[PDB]
This record gives sequence, structure tokens and C-alpha cells, in this order.
Amino acid sequence: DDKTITFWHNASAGEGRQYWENLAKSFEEANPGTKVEIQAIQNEDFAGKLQTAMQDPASGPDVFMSLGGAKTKEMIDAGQVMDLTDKISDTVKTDMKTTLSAATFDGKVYGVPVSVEPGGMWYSKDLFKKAGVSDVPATYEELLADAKKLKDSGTDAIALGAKDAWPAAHWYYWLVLRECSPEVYDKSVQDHDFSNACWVNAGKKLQELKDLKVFNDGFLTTTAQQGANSSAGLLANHKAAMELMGAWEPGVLKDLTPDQKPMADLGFFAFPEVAGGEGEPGALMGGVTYFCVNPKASQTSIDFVNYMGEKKNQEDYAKAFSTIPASEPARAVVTDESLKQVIEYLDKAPSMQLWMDTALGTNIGNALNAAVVNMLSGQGSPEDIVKAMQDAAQKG
Ligand SMILES: OC[C@@H]1O[C@@H](O[C@H]2[C@H](O[C@@H]3CO[C@@H](O[C@@H]4CO[C@@H](O)[C@H](O)[C@H]4O)[C@H](O)[C@H]3O)OC[C@@H](O)[C@@H]2O)[C@H](O)[C@H]1O
Repeated sequence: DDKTITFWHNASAGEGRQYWENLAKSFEEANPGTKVEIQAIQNEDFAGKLQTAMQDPASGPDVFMSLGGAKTKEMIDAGQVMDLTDKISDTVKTDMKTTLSAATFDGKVYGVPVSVEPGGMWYSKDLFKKAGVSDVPATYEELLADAKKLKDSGTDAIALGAKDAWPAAHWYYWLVLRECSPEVYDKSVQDHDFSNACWVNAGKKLQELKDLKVFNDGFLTTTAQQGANSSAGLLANHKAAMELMGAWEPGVLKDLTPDQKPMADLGFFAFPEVAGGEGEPGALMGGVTYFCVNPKASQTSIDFVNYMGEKKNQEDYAKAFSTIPASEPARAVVTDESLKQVIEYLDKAPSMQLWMDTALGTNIGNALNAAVVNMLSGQGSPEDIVKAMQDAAQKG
């Protein structure tokens, strides 16, 4: 059946999970005969099942969340993603111009975005004040100093979902972005060249954080978003002072609070500048969530991804996920004070890089993320991290 489509997403939080249910039925009532069969998938399994299912597109999902960056390009090159350049709506083209560049490859659009989520530090304002930190750290040393004060204050300074690998790696990403010059960074991503001292230095700076032992005790067995004891859950329940995460954070937090309501004292501050770093000041790194269409899918799928781009639907998305919607007009409904900061910093930032692992691809990304965890477990060095990236890069 054409008008029956298979829809894959990663919304495991209650409110966002329900948004998709309500969106599907809304699309089903406006387009009688259509049927959207939804599959909710935990984020850490998403890349695995998508790549596994799409090696035979005939029996894969019709509409699915993209993996992003080079990971999207891997699927595009493999013939697993449909060109939507001449298929996206005038609404999507107009309202979502800036986020559309993240789904644009070789001058061709391969998805409809729904949110833009820059990275940064999310923290408890109350835990900070309870440690004598009345001002956000502007530099990396200040951040280390503040973590010391939090540790003395009895609380774990930094929640880290190291079992999922990438949340730990995010500290390495940001440090590389801050240490390496914009060109060294660009060419390193484009050419997979990690020979510059940038990459070791960033690993060394991160090793210093590790040696302070200011993480939550079970960080190696802690996931990012699963349960009250996840790194996000620790922040939500004030068991930890902060964590380094994408702007999906407030929506994840409001799912893990004891009342499942928005975290009352959530604040945001950009990743600190690094003294002696050649990185461009104020350089953003983040994500852009968009949805792709199976090359073997019907027009019904196309009508569905464009339906997401609708301003009303984008706003309900912003409310349900407590995030920044991809649609510019839809951003008018954002009320979370920490998010309105991020939107402000978004409009006046020079660049926004994608996540480092998603920008380097599956092979390099997974190698890098694992290597960081190895170094953090004491079973690795900053040099091993770079060695791991170079090793995986041989495959492509
Ligand atoms: O390739 C897909 C997937 O991404 C990899 O993790 C990423 C990471 O993905 C983000 C993580 O968290 C998600 O936030 C969700 C938002 O709304 C809630 O309903 C929900 O339950 C949360 O899971 C988010 O949407 C993803 O974009 O982002 C940064 C990367 O460094 C990292 O690779 C996983 O390995 C892979 O399975």
C-alpha cells in the first residue's frame, strides 16, 4: 500500500514521543487513506538499525531521522536517501533556509529539518550558587576552577554519559574547535588529516579535567539520556552541576524530573574559550535534525516530511521537545530562557560546525568516541585518540 508509510524517529521521551503520534493522526485526518506506522527507536540504537535496514531499501523505513553530516553522505552515496531538492515545499524553503544547508549536499537537499541544536554547557543555577559560582566561566581554566569549587561543595561537578561514548567525546570536540585554527580544523574534516598538534593538545587539556576527578562516579557506566541516573537525569534531579550537551537538553531534562516538568533552575553558557588556542572565538558546534525519504518511497512520504515543516507543526514541535525549531517563524513560541539565549547566540555566531563524529563519518566517529572513553578509563592517551582517528580514516 502506497499511502501506508513506515516512520522511524528517535523520540523516546514521553512528550516528544506523543508529538509524533499526534502529528501522524493529524496528517491522517487531513489526508484520508494515508496511514503512518510509527517506530520509536532509542537514539543509541538508531544508527545501527537504520544502516542495517537500508542495505535493502525495499524493506526499510519510508521516512527516517537522518544520521547527519558525513553519515548522511554515506547513505546518499550508497543510494539510500532520496533527493528532495525539487520536492520540498515553498514553506520549507522559505522558513528554514539556514537549517536547510545542513541537509544540503552537492547543491542538493536531502531532508526536511525540524530542529537546530547547538552544543554548550547546561547547568543548575542553584548548585552553582551553592558552590560560590555567581558567574559563568569564560575560559577553560575558570571552568576547571569552578568544578573544583563544586567538588568541595560536596556535589559532582560534571555529569558525563560516557557509556554512550559520544557525550564524553563532546569535550574533545569542543577542545579541538577551541585549540585548532579554523583552517586546520576545516582541512582536517575535509581531508581526514589529524597530523596537527591541535589534536593532541586538546586531548591533553581533556586529560587534565579527568585527573581532577570531577565527574559523577559511575560515568563510565552512565548513558546520556536513559533513566534518572543518566547524565541528563543527574542534572535534572540536581545530583550533578552541569553537562556538555546539544540543545535537545531541556526537553530531555523535563522528561527526567520527578514531576516530568521543566527543570526549574536550568541555565546555559557557551563552551569556554581556551587560552593559547587558535580557534575562532564564539565558534558554534551543534546538530541539525532532519528527516530523509526512502528512494523507493511514494509521494505520501514526501507530503509527510513537508507536513513537518508546517509552521504550526514546527511550533508544537518546539513546545513538545523544548527545543529550537528549524522554522524561523516557529521560533517565536520559544519561551525557555536558556533556549532564547542559544537562539540569540545562534543568530550572531560566525559559524556553526556539525558534531565532530557526524562530520567525520561512521568509521572515524566511532573510533574517536571509543578512543576518548579509553583515555578517560586510564586505558588510553591523547596520542591514542589521534592514532584511532587516523586508523579508521584509512577505510574512509
Ligand atoms: O546517528 C543517530 C544517533 O546519533 C548518535 O548520537 C549523537 C547525538 O544524537 C543526538 C542525541 O540525543 C538526541 O536527543 C533526543 C531528543 O528528543 C528526545 O525525544 C530524545 O529522546 C533524545 O534522544 C538527539 O536527537 C540526537 O541528535 O548527537 C551528537 C553526536 O555526537 C552523537 O553521535 C548516536 O550514536 C546514533 O545512534
